[PDB]
Amino acid sequence: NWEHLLSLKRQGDTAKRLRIEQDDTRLGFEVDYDRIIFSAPFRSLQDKTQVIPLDFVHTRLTHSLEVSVVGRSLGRMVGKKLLEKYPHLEQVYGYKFNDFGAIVAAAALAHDIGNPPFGHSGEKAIGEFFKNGYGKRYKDSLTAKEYQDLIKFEGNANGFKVLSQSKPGAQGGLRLSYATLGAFMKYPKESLPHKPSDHIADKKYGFFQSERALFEDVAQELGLLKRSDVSWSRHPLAYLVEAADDICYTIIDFEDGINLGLIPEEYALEYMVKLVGQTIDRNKYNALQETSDRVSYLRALAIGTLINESVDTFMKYEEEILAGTFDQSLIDKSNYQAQITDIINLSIERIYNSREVIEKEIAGYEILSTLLEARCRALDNNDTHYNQLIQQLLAPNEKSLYENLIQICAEVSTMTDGKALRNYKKIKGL
Amino acid sequence: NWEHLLSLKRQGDTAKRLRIEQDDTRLGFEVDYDRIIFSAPFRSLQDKTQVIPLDFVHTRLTHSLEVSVVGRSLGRMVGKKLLEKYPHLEQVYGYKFNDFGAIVAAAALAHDIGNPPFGHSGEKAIGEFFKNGYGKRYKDSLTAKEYQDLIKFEGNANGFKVLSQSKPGAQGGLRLSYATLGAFMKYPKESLPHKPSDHIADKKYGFFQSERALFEDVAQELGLLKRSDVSWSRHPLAYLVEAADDICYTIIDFEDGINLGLIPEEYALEYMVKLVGQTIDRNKYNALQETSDRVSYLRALAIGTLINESVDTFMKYEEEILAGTFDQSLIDKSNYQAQITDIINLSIERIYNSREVIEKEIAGYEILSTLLEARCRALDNNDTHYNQLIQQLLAPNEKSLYENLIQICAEVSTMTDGKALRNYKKIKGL
Amino acid sequence: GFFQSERALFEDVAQELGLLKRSDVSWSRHPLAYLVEAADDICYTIIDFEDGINLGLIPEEYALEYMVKLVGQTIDRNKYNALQETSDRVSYLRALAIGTLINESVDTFMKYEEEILAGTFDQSLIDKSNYQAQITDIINLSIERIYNSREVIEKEIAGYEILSTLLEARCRALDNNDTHYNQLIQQLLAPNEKSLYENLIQICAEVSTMTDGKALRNYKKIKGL
Ligand SMILES: Nc1ncnc2c1ncn2[C@H]1C[C@H](O)[C@@H](COP(=O)(O)OP(=O)(O)OP(=O)(O)O)O1
Ligand SMILES: Nc1ncnc2c1ncn2[C@H]1C[C@H](O)[C@@H](COP(=O)(O)OP(=O)(O)OP(=O)(O)O)O1
Ligand SMILES: Nc1ncnc2c1ncn2[C@H]1C[C@H](O)[C@@H](COP(=O)(O)OP(=O)(O)OP(=O)(O)O)O1
Ligand SMILES: Nc1ncnc2c1ncn2[C@H]1C[C@H](O)[C@@H](COP(=O)(O)OP(=O)(O)OP(=O)(O)O)O1
Ligand SMILES: Nc1ncnc2c1ncn2[C@H]1C[C@H](O)[C@@H](COP(=O)(O)OP(=O)(O)OP(=O)(O)O)O1
Ligand SMILES: [Mg+2]
Ligand SMILES: [Mg+2]
Ligand SMILES: [Mg+2]
Repeated sequence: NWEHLLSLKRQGDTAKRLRIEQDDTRLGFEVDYDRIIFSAPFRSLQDKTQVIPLDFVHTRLTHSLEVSVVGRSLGRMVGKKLLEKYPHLEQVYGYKFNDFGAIVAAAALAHDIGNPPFGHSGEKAIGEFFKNGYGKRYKDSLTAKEYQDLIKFEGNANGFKVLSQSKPGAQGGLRLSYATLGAFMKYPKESLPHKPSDHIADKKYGFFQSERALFEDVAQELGLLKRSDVSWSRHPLAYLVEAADDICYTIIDFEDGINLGLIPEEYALEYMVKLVGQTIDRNKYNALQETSDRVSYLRALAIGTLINESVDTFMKYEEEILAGTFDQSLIDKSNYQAQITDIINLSIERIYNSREVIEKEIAGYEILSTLLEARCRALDNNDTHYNQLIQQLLAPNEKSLYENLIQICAEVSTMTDGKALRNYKKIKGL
Repeated sequence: NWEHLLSLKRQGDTAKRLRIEQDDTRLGFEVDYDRIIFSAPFRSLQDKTQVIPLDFVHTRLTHSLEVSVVGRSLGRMVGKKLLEKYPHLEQVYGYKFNDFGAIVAAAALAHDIGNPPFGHSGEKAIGEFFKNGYGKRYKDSLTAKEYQDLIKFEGNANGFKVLSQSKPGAQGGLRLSYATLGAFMKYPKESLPHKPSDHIADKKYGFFQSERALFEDVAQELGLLKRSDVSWSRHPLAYLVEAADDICYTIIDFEDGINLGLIPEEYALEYMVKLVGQTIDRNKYNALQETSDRVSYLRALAIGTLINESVDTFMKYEEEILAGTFDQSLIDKSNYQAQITDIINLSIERIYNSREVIEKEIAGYEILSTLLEARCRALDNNDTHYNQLIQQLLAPNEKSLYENLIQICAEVSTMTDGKALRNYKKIKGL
Repeated sequence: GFFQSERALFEDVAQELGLLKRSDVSWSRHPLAYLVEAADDICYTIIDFEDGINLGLIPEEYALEYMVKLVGQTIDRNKYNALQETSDRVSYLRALAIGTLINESVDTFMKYEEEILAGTFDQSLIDKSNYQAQITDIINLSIERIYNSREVIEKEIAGYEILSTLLEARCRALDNNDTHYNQLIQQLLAPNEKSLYENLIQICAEVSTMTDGKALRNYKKIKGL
């Protein structure tokens, strides 16, 4: 039922928080966007890696801004078509098509807020620290599920924890709406069992053990269908966010590789022909001189056509998605797949395998390793003077072993690229 | 008349572009936001100075994002109250309160897009280059007005030029709506005469001589009242943007100075008492432990109360503002002024006069000086091999002397802090 | 080819060798100078091409397309295809082009022996060879993408500035050898009685003697950096 997925209540509330008893000046979903914009974890995203660590190449903030726009455009179309399909939503409860767009934009904006620095290599380094490092010492003292988290550290779970972190005086963290939290969650399941099927929603997990109760409350309120260990079904707005995010990195990474000197414009024109086919003006395209304008022009046309195709695909499978039987994404069920696959393969071949990227990944790999081992050694025995010095420097701000480790991981994931590099250099006296 | 200020036509159009003949999925003012988000000058803002050149301190992008939100909140309230006052706007033309919010947000987002690097010192360096530098050689070859621009380089005129820059194949630049352009312009006058009165709209100028025709067309379409040399009256949405922008830097700069170690929390609590008076919960305030949460909490309350007071002040003087007789801003006509003045004075005393800020300003001062003299020497005589080398390096991409100089200034203003520093170091072999 | 301070030495060399007088003094080229010029020409044209090919500024498609007639009747396709890395193939092509150009240059020199010895030959040996369009295309591509790279321009500008300051400092030191700073510069730059023209030419020769790294270090440590 759509009347239950669009929940407006927040943590610690006791009233009903009806839609028809609210001012349209500042909607509850818009307050979530305002809170995320002014947050400190969001502001720290300006110094984090998209593809090339450490210019005119995108970072983690612009990426989010772009996704926040595309997903808003997708969700607004989707909400308009649902209201067209379902008339009782706009007659009894009082919903409008802007609500879906606001929800998807709010979910899209903070969808990459808990990722560790140095991009893809940071999570692998954190996971390998507890497997082939000193962290293996803690294997015997933890249960199977907790050890699974630690050895398979995820950005989605860290983002959810950042969004819903309780502190003395601030209960619930940012205190976002339950609809936004439901749309933000992509893998509504625990860390075990590991990949029990080929479904799209069970490849990874979405929350730690310390946040099981909060997500259980969110799921119970939203009405997500139980599947099994606890596991639920995906929110359709999560599908929209995923599709928007997918279109963005695929196109933006392609064009970024094209301008930086690693891919020729011949591939740009050849691989993007059917996407920009019945939307282009050849006179305007030929009138341009610089390659950047042409690439932007193509990028602009591909994004529009992919947005329209994704909306059509979502409206095709509405009953299956709402029933929880849909086992794939929206991009993979689109007509244009060979070109997308070719673009992804070319980016993997020539962008992700460049020498500078590998060097920076190795450096981040080493830096995170030493930082984690230093934090663990400081935590272990808080007796020596050096350990006290490390505690005063790294973490100057009573809990069990599993919470202590997860807080260390979260603190490491909070630092930016430049801050981590400076800390690594000045802990070594360099 | 409000039916004429909310113009939807764009440069090069020939139809009417009526409001009642458009899809509500993607409004014309929302397309402006989408275009500005994906633009390259907007993406270059992530590397530009707010207060402290070259962390958790704001840059030029976050500042814009914050203003884009506050001004959107102000404009949406203002549009709701106008429609309440004027019923024929929503009955014949078909306008909604979201239109004003979208227009103000689009204007707010690109309001600081053409500012030179290194913040306040860059414009002063550019102006002094043509007065006490080599640029004085060009004084005799230019008219009074053109020389005035150059010696009084402005960020608003550069931003307007960036927004409305015509290129082969792309006529009109981003091609924004005329309402957004009108709301973006803060000083609708030429560079001469210099400060003819004490009005708020004639302290500086807003456009160069090369963009006089475009702004004349925009003004003629919008319906701005003629005042005089050409000069017009301010758009009320420009007042809203100005108030939003004012509240943001005053509060965000204050809190940034508070966390960086230059201002004690005693001033934070003492100077912010009446702003957060009848909106605070003492139990929640005392429950917090870290100073950052308390400062954010106060910042959150001050922004809300200032937003409400600014909306009330704008609605108080609607006839005077629309008639063009209003000679002040909206913040200066508010009850809370002594606290704002004290905060500004403290920031001037201890934030803007720090040793690091002065050192960075001097460095930027020197770097821009050498870059401008090198560009001028390269432009002058394009005969020697070194000059050709400089032309190939700095500007690798037929016009008169005044356009050549303004393009050089725009190109210098395009570079970021890090890019300019690297270019200065590697032109010197360092 | 020579300064005014070495006119007598070259006059003696020319008188002994027997070079034909043409005019101000001027003589005719030695044929061995033609051979040296041709050898030097073939080397930079081929070595610069291959160096641009390995550094990441030129695709192997141009390497194979522009070098087809040079390596035509000297190549073994089985051996060429058996190679895997691009460096071996480029070396292999470079090896074949150098040999064929050497043979063609020798043939061209032996064609015009009387004209060269009589001093009426007005061109080089490479420009009088059958393979010229490919050479011109290679040179144009190298000019377009190797000599116009950003790093090359930046380094040229840096060298441009460094030599300028070094020359002005040396001239200021030479001019008035009275002040303490001038004596310091003389002791540093040139620690080892002549007219104005010889003094300047010796300064130029001393500047031309320094290497890239030595000049950069001297420029940095004269500025206190
Ligand atoms: N429908 C869309 N919704 C959201 N973002 C979009 C959409 N289409 C494109 N984008 C992205 C990529 C575009 O370069 C940019 C601005 O869109 P827009 O100006 O409407 O497209 P465009 O450059 O193709 O214009 P036009 O309508 O003249 O073809 O935002
Ligand atoms: N192997 C790789 N090496 C480097 N960068 C990569 C690699 N794979 C992907 N990326 C980059 C491309 C994108 O710009 C960026 C963001 O993608 P990301 O969100 O991490 O992927 P995803 O969609 O598989 O993640 P998830 O399912 O965890 O949400 O990651
Ligand atoms: N009315 C407003 N419109 C836009 N931005 C606002 C507004 N009020 C505050 N802001 C800014 C500063 C706030 O810290 C942030 C989020 O606002 P919001 O969460 O509504 O305020 P708050 O923290 O005071 O909450 P509360 O309603 O519980 O008092 O955005
Ligand atoms: N003297 C100063 N030195 C350093 N920073 C300053 C100074 N004055 C103001 N700032 C900073 C504070 C703000 O964070 C930042 C942005 O203000 P800015 O937009 O330049 O001012 P303004 O409102 O006077 O400009 P304008 O009228 O040209 O639009 O400038
Ligand atoms: N005739 C030559 N005289 C001098 N140097 C030469 C000559 N031919 C080629 N070179 C250069 C480029 C060659 O890679 C390198 C070694 O020559 P060489 O081994 O005889 O040629 P090659 O690799 O073509 O062998 P092969 O005789 O098997 O074809 O010296
Ligand atoms: Mg993403
Ligand atoms: Mg501003
Ligand atoms: Mg040589």
